[PDB]
Amino acid sequence: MKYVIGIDGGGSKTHMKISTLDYKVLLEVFKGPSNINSSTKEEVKRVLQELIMEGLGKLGQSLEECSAICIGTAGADRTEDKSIIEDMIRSLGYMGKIIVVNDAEIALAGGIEKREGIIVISGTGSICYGRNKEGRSARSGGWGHIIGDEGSGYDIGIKAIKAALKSFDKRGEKTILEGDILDFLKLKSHEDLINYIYRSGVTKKEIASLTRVVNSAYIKGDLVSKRILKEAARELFLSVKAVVEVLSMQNKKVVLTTAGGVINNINYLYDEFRKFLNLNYPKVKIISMKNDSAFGAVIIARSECD
Ligand SMILES: CC(=O)N[C@@H]1[C@@H](O[C@H](C)C(=O)O)[C@H](O)[C@@H](CO)O[C@H]1O
Repeated sequence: MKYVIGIDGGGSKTHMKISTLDYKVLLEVFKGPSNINSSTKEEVKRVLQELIMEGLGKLGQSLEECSAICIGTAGADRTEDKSIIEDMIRSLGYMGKIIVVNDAEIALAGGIEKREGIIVISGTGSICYGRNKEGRSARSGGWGHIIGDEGSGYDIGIKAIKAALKSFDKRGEKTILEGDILDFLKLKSHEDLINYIYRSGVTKKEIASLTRVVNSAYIKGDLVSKRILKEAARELFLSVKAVVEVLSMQNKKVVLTTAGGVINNINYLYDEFRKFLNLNYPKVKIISMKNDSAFGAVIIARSECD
């Protein structure tokens, strides 16, 4: 009757799996993404509570037989932030073990099924996290949508808008993004981007969705869009180079995987990223994720149980 909960607090959705102790996933639940750096504490708490309560309703059991909860979330990697998320879950009256980690850590667990390896996330945000054979971890990037997230979908979306505006106002190279962005957002004029960006409650996910427009334009031969994708791939490579160097893995066999809708969806960006790794770190073996991040959280939670 015992079970564990794994929660992926990702940049695109919050995703929960409830699993037996023999790794049979009984059910899953999806809610909107919720990050303490882009939502209020009260709003993040409400998302997490609704997520868990919905799953418990489908399960037909309370938290009493839940042996462990692992949440890997964007936005809460610092010691005080982990306490903030832990308190949100304790607010449900949960009495068991709570493991708070970052979203890269659960992507590593789910993707590689081991403690050692490197993960790059590029979805709404971006980060690189790794752990070497010595068990030491490092991260680069991951500084959020204002002071970081280079090479993320949010960054690509902002850069697409800026390129469209420079095309329109004559500061930059002509690009079909000029009109394609307006068409995607159903806006008549570039002036309408002001109300859209500053006065409509636009979300990070909505901005990141413009990556689709950049990919479509690249496939139509647009040179500015190709450059945006190439530069994003380079930023993601730099995040790997930093972690590899910090962890002393420049000359060592390492397994690397990738998570998020930017790095995993765009053929050209993925290929450029892989080309950088294959040339500079040929002993890095690149694989696809064996399981999703929510299952990685299940692994972390269940592994702490007898
Ligand atoms: C400040 C912030 O929100 N950074 C988040 C990252 O969170 C890290 C763990 C952190 O909080 O330091 C997250 O890994 C990446 C990928 O999803 O997206 C960034 O936007």
